[PDB]
Amino acid sequence: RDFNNLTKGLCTINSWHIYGKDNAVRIGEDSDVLVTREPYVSCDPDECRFYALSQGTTIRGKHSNGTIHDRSQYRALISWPLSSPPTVYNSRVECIGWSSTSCHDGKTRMSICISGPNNNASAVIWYNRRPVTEINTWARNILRTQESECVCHNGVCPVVFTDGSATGPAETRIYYFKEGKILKWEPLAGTAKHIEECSCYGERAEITCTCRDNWQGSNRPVIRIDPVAMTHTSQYICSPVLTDNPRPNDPTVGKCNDPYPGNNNNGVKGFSYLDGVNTWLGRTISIASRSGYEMLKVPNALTDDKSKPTQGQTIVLNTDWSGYSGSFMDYWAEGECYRACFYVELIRGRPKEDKVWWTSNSIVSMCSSTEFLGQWDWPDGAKIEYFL
Amino acid sequence: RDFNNLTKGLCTINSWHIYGKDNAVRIGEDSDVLVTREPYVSCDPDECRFYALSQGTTIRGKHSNGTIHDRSQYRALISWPLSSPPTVYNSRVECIGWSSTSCHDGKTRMSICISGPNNNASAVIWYNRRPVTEINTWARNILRTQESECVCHNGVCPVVFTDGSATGPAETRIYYFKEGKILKWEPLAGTAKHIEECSCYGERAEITCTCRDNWQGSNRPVIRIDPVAMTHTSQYICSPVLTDNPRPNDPTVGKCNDPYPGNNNNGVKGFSYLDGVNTWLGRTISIASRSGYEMLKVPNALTDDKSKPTQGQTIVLNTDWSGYSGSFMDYWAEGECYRACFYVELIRGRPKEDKVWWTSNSIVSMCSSTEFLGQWDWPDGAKIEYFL
Amino acid sequence: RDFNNLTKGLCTINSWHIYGKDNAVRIGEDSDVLVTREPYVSCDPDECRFYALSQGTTIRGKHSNGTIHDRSQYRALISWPLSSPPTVYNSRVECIGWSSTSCHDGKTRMSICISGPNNNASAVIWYNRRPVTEINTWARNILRTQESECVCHNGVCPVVFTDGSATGPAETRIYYFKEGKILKWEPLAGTAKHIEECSCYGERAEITCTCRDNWQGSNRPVIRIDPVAMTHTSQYICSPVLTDNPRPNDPTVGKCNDPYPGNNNNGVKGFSYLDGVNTWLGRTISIASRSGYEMLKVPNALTDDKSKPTQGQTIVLNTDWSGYSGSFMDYWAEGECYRACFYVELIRGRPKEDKVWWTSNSIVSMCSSTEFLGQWDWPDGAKIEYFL
Amino acid sequence: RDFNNLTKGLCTINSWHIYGKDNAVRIGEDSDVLVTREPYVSCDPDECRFYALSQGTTIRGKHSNGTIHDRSQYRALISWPLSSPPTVYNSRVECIGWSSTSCHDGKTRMSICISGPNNNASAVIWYNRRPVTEINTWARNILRTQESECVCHNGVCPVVFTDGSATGPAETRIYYFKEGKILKWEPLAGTAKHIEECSCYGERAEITCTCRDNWQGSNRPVIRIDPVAMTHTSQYICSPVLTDNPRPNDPTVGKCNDPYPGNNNNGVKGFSYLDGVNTWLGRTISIASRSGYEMLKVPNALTDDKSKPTQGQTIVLNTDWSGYSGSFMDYWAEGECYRACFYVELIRGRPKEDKVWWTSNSIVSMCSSTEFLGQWDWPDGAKIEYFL
Ligand SMILES: *[C@@H]1O[C@H](CO)[C@@H](O[C@@H]2O[C@H](CO)[C@@H](O[C@@H]3O[C@H](CO)[C@@H](O)[C@H](O[C@H]4O[C@H](CO)[C@@H](O)[C@H](O)[C@@H]4O[C@H]4O[C@H](CO)[C@@H](O)[C@H](O)[C@@H]4O[C@H]4O[C@H](CO)[C@@H](O)[C@H](O)[C@@H]4O)[C@@H]3O)[C@H](O)[C@H]2NC(C)=O)[C@H](O)[C@H]1NC(C)=O
Ligand SMILES: *[C@@H]1O[C@H](CO)[C@@H](O[C@@H]2O[C@H](CO)[C@@H](O[C@@H]3O[C@H](CO)[C@@H](O)[C@H](O[C@H]4O[C@H](CO)[C@@H](O)[C@H](O)[C@@H]4O[C@H]4O[C@H](CO)[C@@H](O)[C@H](O)[C@@H]4O[C@H]4O[C@H](CO)[C@@H](O)[C@H](O)[C@@H]4O)[C@@H]3O)[C@H](O)[C@H]2NC(C)=O)[C@H](O)[C@H]1NC(C)=O
Ligand SMILES: *[C@@H]1O[C@H](CO)[C@@H](O[C@@H]2O[C@H](CO)[C@@H](O[C@@H]3O[C@H](CO)[C@@H](O)[C@H](O[C@H]4O[C@H](CO)[C@@H](O)[C@H](O)[C@@H]4O[C@H]4O[C@H](CO)[C@@H](O)[C@H](O)[C@@H]4O[C@H]4O[C@H](CO)[C@@H](O)[C@H](O)[C@@H]4O)[C@@H]3O)[C@H](O)[C@H]2NC(C)=O)[C@H](O)[C@H]1NC(C)=O
Ligand SMILES: *[C@@H]1O[C@H](CO)[C@@H](O[C@@H]2O[C@H](CO)[C@@H](O[C@@H]3O[C@H](CO)[C@@H](O)[C@H](O[C@H]4O[C@H](CO)[C@@H](O)[C@H](O)[C@@H]4O[C@H]4O[C@H](CO)[C@@H](O)[C@H](O)[C@@H]4O[C@H]4O[C@H](CO)[C@@H](O)[C@H](O)[C@@H]4O)[C@@H]3O)[C@H](O)[C@H]2NC(C)=O)[C@H](O)[C@H]1NC(C)=O
Ligand SMILES: CCCN(CCc1ccccc1)C(=O)[C@@H]1OC(C(=O)O)=C[C@H](N)[C@H]1NC(C)=O
Ligand SMILES: CCCN(CCc1ccccc1)C(=O)[C@@H]1OC(C(=O)O)=C[C@H](N)[C@H]1NC(C)=O
Ligand SMILES: CCCN(CCc1ccccc1)C(=O)[C@@H]1OC(C(=O)O)=C[C@H](N)[C@H]1NC(C)=O
Ligand SMILES: CCCN(CCc1ccccc1)C(=O)[C@@H]1OC(C(=O)O)=C[C@H](N)[C@H]1NC(C)=O
Ligand SMILES: *[C@@H]1O[C@H](CO)[C@@H](O)[C@H](O)[C@H]1NC(C)=O
Ligand SMILES: *[C@@H]1O[C@H](CO)[C@@H](O)[C@H](O)[C@H]1NC(C)=O
Ligand SMILES: *[C@@H]1O[C@H](CO)[C@@H](O)[C@H](O)[C@H]1NC(C)=O
Ligand SMILES: *[C@@H]1O[C@H](CO)[C@@H](O)[C@H](O)[C@H]1NC(C)=O
Ligand SMILES: *[C@@H]1O[C@H](CO)[C@@H](O)[C@H](O)[C@H]1NC(C)=O
Ligand SMILES: *[C@@H]1O[C@H](CO)[C@@H](O)[C@H](O)[C@H]1NC(C)=O
Ligand SMILES: [Ca+2]
Ligand SMILES: [Ca+2]
Ligand SMILES: [Ca+2]
Ligand SMILES: [Ca+2]
Repeated sequence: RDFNNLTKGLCTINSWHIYGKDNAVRIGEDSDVLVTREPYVSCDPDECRFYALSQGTTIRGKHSNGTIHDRSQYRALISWPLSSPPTVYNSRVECIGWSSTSCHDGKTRMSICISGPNNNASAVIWYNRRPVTEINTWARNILRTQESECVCHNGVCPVVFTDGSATGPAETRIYYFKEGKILKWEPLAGTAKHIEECSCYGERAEITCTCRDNWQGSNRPVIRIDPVAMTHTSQYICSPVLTDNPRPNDPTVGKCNDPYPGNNNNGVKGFSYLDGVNTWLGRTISIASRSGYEMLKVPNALTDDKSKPTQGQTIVLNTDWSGYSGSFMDYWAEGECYRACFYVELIRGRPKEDKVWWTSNSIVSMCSSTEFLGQWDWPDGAKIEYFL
Repeated sequence: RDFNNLTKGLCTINSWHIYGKDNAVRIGEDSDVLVTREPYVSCDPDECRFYALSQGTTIRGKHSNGTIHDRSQYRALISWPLSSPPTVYNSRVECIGWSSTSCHDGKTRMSICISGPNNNASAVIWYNRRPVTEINTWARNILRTQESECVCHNGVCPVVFTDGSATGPAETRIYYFKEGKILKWEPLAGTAKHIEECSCYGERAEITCTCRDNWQGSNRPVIRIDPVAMTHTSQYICSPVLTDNPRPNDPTVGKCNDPYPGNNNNGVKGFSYLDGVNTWLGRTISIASRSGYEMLKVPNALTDDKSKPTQGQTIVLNTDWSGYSGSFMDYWAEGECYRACFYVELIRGRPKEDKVWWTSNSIVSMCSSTEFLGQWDWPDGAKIEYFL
Repeated sequence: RDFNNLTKGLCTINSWHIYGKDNAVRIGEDSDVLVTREPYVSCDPDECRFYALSQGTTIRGKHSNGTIHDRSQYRALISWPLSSPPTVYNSRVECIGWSSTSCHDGKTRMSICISGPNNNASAVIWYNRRPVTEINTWARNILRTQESECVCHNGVCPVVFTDGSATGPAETRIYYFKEGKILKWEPLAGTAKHIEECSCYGERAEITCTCRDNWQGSNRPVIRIDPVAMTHTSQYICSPVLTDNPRPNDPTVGKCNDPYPGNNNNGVKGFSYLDGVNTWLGRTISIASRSGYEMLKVPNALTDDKSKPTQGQTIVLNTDWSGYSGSFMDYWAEGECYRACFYVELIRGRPKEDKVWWTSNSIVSMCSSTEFLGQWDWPDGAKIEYFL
Repeated sequence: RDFNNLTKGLCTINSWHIYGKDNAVRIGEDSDVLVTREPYVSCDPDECRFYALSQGTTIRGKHSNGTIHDRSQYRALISWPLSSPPTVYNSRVECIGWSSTSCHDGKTRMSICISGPNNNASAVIWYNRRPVTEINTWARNILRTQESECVCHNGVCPVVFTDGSATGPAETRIYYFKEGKILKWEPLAGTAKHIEECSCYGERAEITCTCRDNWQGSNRPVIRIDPVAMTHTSQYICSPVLTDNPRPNDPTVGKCNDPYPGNNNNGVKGFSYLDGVNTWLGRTISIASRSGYEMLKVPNALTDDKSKPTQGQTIVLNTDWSGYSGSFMDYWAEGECYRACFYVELIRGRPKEDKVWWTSNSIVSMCSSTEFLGQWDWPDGAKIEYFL
């Protein structure tokens, strides 16, 4: 009908309830399930769907061998019904590529896939299921994007891309699209030193993205975007509760405008909801590997450099594998406020479970409740020995 | 369009005709069929569908091992087209959980799934395919619900939950929802001593639920609900024709307000249509196990403590397995009265058939006819030796 | 929109062109294809579909063993997209039973399935996908129907049933339904001595059915029905070109009102288009088994007892298996006249091919052309040795 | 809504971006994928789909043995969602045949399939999914057509057929259809000596087809059609950059009205976009086999007999297999001009890869960009050793 506008604020998050779970690897042990990674969730005005980058083979298929590799010509952004597994028969291909983002602006959906050699990649923006705009690599070193949904406001959907080194200063740009066309683009501003895989959400006409400093920070960079003025700024989450992975142990005081040193050249896509006292951070439990997952209420994490948790909820136990995590919200749900949601990628196979030759994942997603619900852990559930 | 109102009374039930049957286990022997249990049937204004709690694996899949277990993080309420089997590719996930109920109010469908640890479970009410309300456990001992459809009247859909001991007094509540929000809730009233898995239907602005006293009764408790006044009362079916399982042999006189003693701490979800002389009870043929299934016309069973059958129809022979059974009706069918219907879960595998390591089921459902149709038996049809 | 009326006459049939073919057995050798038999084709105002009675198992599945049996509780009328195979995932169940018919009246579709023991069978009429009317067996000996589509005119859809002996006089009735309700029923009139599996079509407000005299006739009985007056009459096709199977060799002169003697207690469902000089009969090539299939133009076959073919077209070579065949037409196609169509069931497995333990079929269907198209043969195409 | 009119001209083609890729053979190694060949892509006003001629068996199925054969009764034109593989469950059959073309005129789609013995083949034209017109063979030697989409203008959709010798003069006709009926047909005019498998596109009320001279030309014939006047003319592409296969090495000067001699009785379906300086030719890299694929910008190739490439883009490396290629465009995309697109069939199996007994393909398709995008190669991706 009409372009969606971010007119509400977030609901109070007192706990998280189970939203969707696909049990993809359990089911894929004996069904035609596609090998995937880098999944996310994204809603249209009438339906919410699971998304991920397919590897172009089933798990049980012989071509699953080698799916630890990130970029190839056999990957594609696919979407499928909520809580179903990504099967060969119920999956819709959005575009061809090895990096992506996608969002509905209220009228229709824009999907962006990037493909190519490391030094000659290109992004093709699809709108209403047709290619509309194409952007060629500007730094010649793996043009890449969010790996989770973008957000729009009155037709304008900002998207964060990064081109260049994964372990040094790189060239990050914020593009502002409207109906698939580029309205404008900015170079990154503010104090964030490196940006990768931003996880975004919007409320009260402002867009907040929590990204990943793959270079030196263990605290996460944040990009606040103004989709009307088409401007932005960046900094790091101030809290000592560190959310990247691998990372050092939490200190007593964090940093607001500099990376917190400790681990270099590594990380994991993550997110956060930054809303004053209504602030919740997500992180792996393990400081060493992508293992376990918990949500921690850390009042004013963004600005208070000594903020510590006042409440929490375990999502995945530290004995189970986790992986990427990002934000999304059903901006079209009935109600007075936006209900915050998130997904966690549960990676199985290589590199941790080396008995199999593949790497794939299942998904678990939750949404906030104003109630204080009891907690449960939500692991992948597959038994690797069944695949040997 | 508009909220459905229970304006008709039941049609005369002179016999039962075959409505739907999925042959899930026969077909699943060589197709990607999901392992399920606790199925039911539920209609929308334009289509009737099969529902059940998936175990998150196919029957032939290696993860089918162990599906005798009731609660895990891999279960989900799924729905699929009438008479089709629950396959990985044609199944729609309604919500994540190990206990459920669902009903269409005329405008849209409300689905409720409960998940969690035994001591910290929670129910999340979905309406129009979005989470709306969440209720946390109140007795800390397996919050659970109907396992068959709820019923609505003018927007109000009562749902019966039980939290606490399965073998002692517990805390049962009747919630009255309208568009996913709680309008009110009551503690159980009347003489029923224990309530579990209520099977409900509605006619002439009143809702009747036949439940299961898992503690001491072999006669079944009934809850009559008034969805306008939002009040209810309870008692037991008076008839000596006992319908729980396991149960003692039928006596010559039954009890109206007390459990009929004999078997303790066990039972099976069942139902009945209580309509004066137009009364039919369903029960397993075996008094010892969930074996066989028959419908018996027992005039005034609800109130006459010496009522005995005047007619009957065998649905499943006593040599074949049965299981749960519940009521539903297509409240949107053309016609002068509501046609009573029911389904029977045909459980295969553990515990009775221990040669396989899984537990699953198929479904058979019938609806009433005003004609006196000839009868046939409707067993599952799968040959277990084919799975060894 | 509105009830369809048979306002046109048939187009001139100068040859037959390929309409649809599913290659079900070839494909089912390595796909989840359902075992079927007794197929047919039937159109709705916006789509034409393949129909058949499923055996409730896939071909490669272990339960395929024994599917030579006609009646069981695992059969169901299913429909699926034109030229696709009947797979577990793309098949829609219409009703449960081992004998059926179905037709669209212009507003919606009526489907009828019969199920039960041989002596207590019953038909349940579904209209707009809901059960509406039920008819119990009247002769207590396998109540059965057409096995191909019925035809409607202004809301009224006559259906021919037979109850009683398959090899003696039986009780055949013509029911006239309108919106699933019985308007009236007649006992068979005219000179036909036995009626089974009628194949019907309609033109210029009249319905013609070519059936099967399983008792003594090798010439086929015809029932002409007047759907407005709700009356009918019957006779046999006069031509010496015999179309039942097994049958004697063609004589020089046929019979109009008596069965042509020769083979007793056997036959095959077949059809014909009887339209003066525009008359075409279908028959197996073999007089001994269901082998081969050809269409022969026999001017005035219905009334001329010495009529012989003036043109023909081979559909299936005599070295390939055939089986049932029936008529249907897309009454909603654009055009000045109705294009005659037909399907042939290509049976594979038992009894002829005894190396496998199953019996199933694929379908080939053609429609008339006013052109004189070249011919090709259309066999099933599967290699039985691949299933051993 | 209304008939589509070719009112725009082509967009400037500065490079090609990835549009769709199905990875059919990789996926089919462990999924129910149909064996195909002769694929193409074609759009409707609201969706673009992949098309191909199925062989009526899956790749892993035993009937895949022998699919190197072109014509049989088990082939059918099928369509399926863009970038999905042609699976048994997501594929829609358009018509039965071993040669085809299809196009949407703006209101609905016309599909044409040809089937039959070599000497008695016939084409049946379907419009709005119903058979409408039938054409019988005129030269009695494999009546055949485009193998890629046709194009329409104001209701009129010309289609090029060829009947007769594949290695001598034959009888080629251009039929002009409107709503499935023949408005008129012409014998081929101009200087083209032989025509096979034309690849067409339209812009500014004119239709251009690049075909294949299977007899003596290594330069390609072009047919320009005027869909309003219903007339046409033909010639050869003048450029020395030869695009058929197998072919001689490029000379310094080409021929405009005669076949360029060198290879006889062979070729491959190909295409080109002829638009003055905005001209791009597609060709296999290898001059000997269907190996590799590249696009070359050759300004004024159609008329300049010494034109050579000024830019290029490799699509498939010469170490990977290619095959047929053709044109299509989404005539319903938003925008000021038509974006040129094309697909390449990536053939795997026989005859080149003789270790397997089947022949099948996957598809890669690209569309033009006004940007100068970096390039990547897009091979099939399957490992044949996995099928042994
Ligand atoms: C029924 O359900 C309810 C609702 O869920 C249950 O109640 C909830 O119970 C939760 C579990 O206790 C509770 O969460 C906890 O909340 C406290 C604040 O009150 C919070 O501090 C906890 O978080 C710390 O603890 C967990 C491990 O327990 C850590 O994994 C987490 O990271 C937090 O500690 C780490 O960081 C802190 C800040 O930097 C450090 O001070 C601390 O030392 C620790 O650091 C080490 O570990 C880090 C992680 O590996 C590492 O990075 C660092 O370097 C150090 O090595 C936790 O969130 C909920 O608040 C509570 N909710 C409610 C409403 O009550 C109830 O139990 C259930 N009922 C039953 C019968 O079970
Ligand atoms: C064509 O189709 C028609 C239509 O279906 C057929 O006609 C129908 O035939 C039915 C079968 O005879 C008939 O049903 C019976 O109806 C009578 C009342 O008329 C009813 O009493 C029967 O029910 C008792 O019998 C069955 C076993 O036969 C029991 O399983 C059932 O539970 C009932 O008995 C038990 O409970 C009674 C009440 O408490 C006790 O008095 C009795 O002893 C027995 O108790 C023991 O068994 C219990 C069950 O295990 C146990 O819990 C208890 O502790 C005791 O151990 C049955 O419903 C239909 O009424 C009739 N319908 C019509 C319209 O006529 C016809 O046969 C078919 N035609 C052909 C040729 O076959
Ligand atoms: C390109 O395509 C065109 C178009 O299709 C081809 O032209 C067509 O060619 C057809 C084949 O010749 C031709 O069909 C024949 O038409 C004649 C009438 O003109 C018709 O009589 C033929 O039918 C008899 O013959 C076939 C076997 O050839 C039998 O199977 C059939 O049943 C008919 O014979 C049987 O019944 C008769 C009547 O009772 C008996 O007189 C006769 O003896 C025979 O009886 C025995 O066999 C019976 C069957 O088993 C059995 O029941 C009985 O007891 C006896 O044992 C046939 O239909 C088309 O008319 C013609 N169409 C056109 C427009 O020309 C052309 O060849 C193709 N081009 C090329 C190069 O091939
Ligand atoms: C990032 O991406 C960009 C964008 O793609 C890259 O830049 C592009 O790089 C392309 C590759 O160099 C370049 O394409 C080439 O363009 C030139 C014109 O400038 C064109 O001549 C090239 O085509 C010839 O060369 C290829 C092999 O290189 C041949 O396969 C092709 O057929 C052409 O040569 C053949 O035909 C000619 C004409 O007849 C003959 O003169 C020539 O000898 C040759 O003939 C033989 O081979 C034939 C084929 O087998 C055979 O039939 C014949 O008989 C003879 O045996 C090629 O298209 C793009 O123009 C350029 N694009 C842009 C915008 O710059 C950049 O490299 C990437 N960045 C990085 C870091 O890699
Ligand atoms: C830092 C995150 C993105 N990068 C670095 C890409 C890069 C490598 C080398 C040089 C420059 C850039 C990653 O490797 C991501 O890592 C991970 C990962 O699990 O950490 C998976 C992503 N599939 C991958 N992204 C891409 C495009 O390959
Ligand atoms: C009495 C019916 C519900 N209960 C008891 C739950 C309970 C156990 C122990 C203590 C308290 C409560 C059951 O076990 C039901 O039994 C059966 C059953 O077949 O009898 C299957 C149901 N899947 C299960 N329900 C749940 C939630 O697990
Ligand atoms: C004559 C056609 C219908 N009959 C006879 C049914 C009957 C048997 C014995 C006594 C009375 C009636 C058939 O056997 C048909 O035969 C055949 C067949 O291939 O000849 C298949 C049909 N599936 C079957 N119909 C039914 C209902 O079983
Ligand atoms: C020249 C292209 C079409 N022909 C020649 C048909 C023909 C043969 C012999 C005599 C006359 C005509 C082809 O063989 C095409 O070749 C090829 C091919 O890969 O070259 C595949 C096509 N499936 C096939 N077309 C048909 C209809 O069979
Ligand atoms: C969003 O705001 C714009 C004007 O700023 C308005 O035209 C549009 O309809 C609004 N969207 C909705 C969904 O109301
Ligand atoms: C149900 O009754 C309410 C008023 O009590 C009415 O507004 C509604 O339309 C009724 N529903 C239908 C389906 O008529
Ligand atoms: C069929 O005829 C009836 C009246 O006899 C008419 O009301 C109906 O609309 C007609 N059907 C169509 C499709 O015109
Ligand atoms: C099929 O069943 C029969 C009888 O039930 C048995 O002897 C036969 O061996 C079975 N065939 C196969 C392949 O299992
Ligand atoms: C195409 O042109 C015809 C008239 O020449 C017109 O009637 C039709 O609507 C046009 N099509 C569109 C899509 O405008
Ligand atoms: C395929 O068929 C040929 C000839 O029909 C046969 O020799 C060959 O072995 C078959 N190949 C396989 C793998 O079955
Ligand atoms: Ca980091
Ligand atoms: Ca009990
Ligand atoms: Ca006979
Ligand atoms: Ca050539």
